[PDB]
Amino acid sequence: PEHYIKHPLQNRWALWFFKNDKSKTWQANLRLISKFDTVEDFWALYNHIQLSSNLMPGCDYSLFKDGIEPMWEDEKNKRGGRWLITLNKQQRRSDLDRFWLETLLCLIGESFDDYSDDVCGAVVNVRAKGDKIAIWTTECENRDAVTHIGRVYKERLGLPPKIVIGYQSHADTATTKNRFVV
Repeated sequence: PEHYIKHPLQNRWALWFFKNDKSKTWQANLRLISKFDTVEDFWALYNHIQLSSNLMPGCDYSLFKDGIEPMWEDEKNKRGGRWLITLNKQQRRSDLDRFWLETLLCLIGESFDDYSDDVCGAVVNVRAKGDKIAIWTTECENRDAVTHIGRVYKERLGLPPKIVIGYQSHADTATTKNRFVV
């Protein structure tokens, strides 16, 4: 069996792409690229697409559990929020791709113990003013789930204790105080 079976992931995941085009609404600029649910199909896709540091400014990638769209309006995001990593311009070269890859593996590897069910997906924003990576969770009030995801994420990224990252509710973003910090 092991000799020929692809390795199943715990979840099926959908990778999304967003391109800034002022001719269109934000939702119209969001498109599903493809879905995968094995280790082998994940690397097949990853090795096929541009590194985030090579995208034109204004684009996003999003990796979400199959059935969750990468938007606040989704039932599983409306009451949640995101752990936000704010990159400076120099970190596009030094950290963006490796942070984004680590985040991808954090999602597909289900790295948050028995809180990885609280994870919806992750988003990388390539921006002229400063790139962002975020993990999105489903309930901005599950203090225990959110804080655990945050501490595990900060350490899997390798961020030093001299860095503080914040958790922002989509409800506040969609109208920017942090509700949690680790």
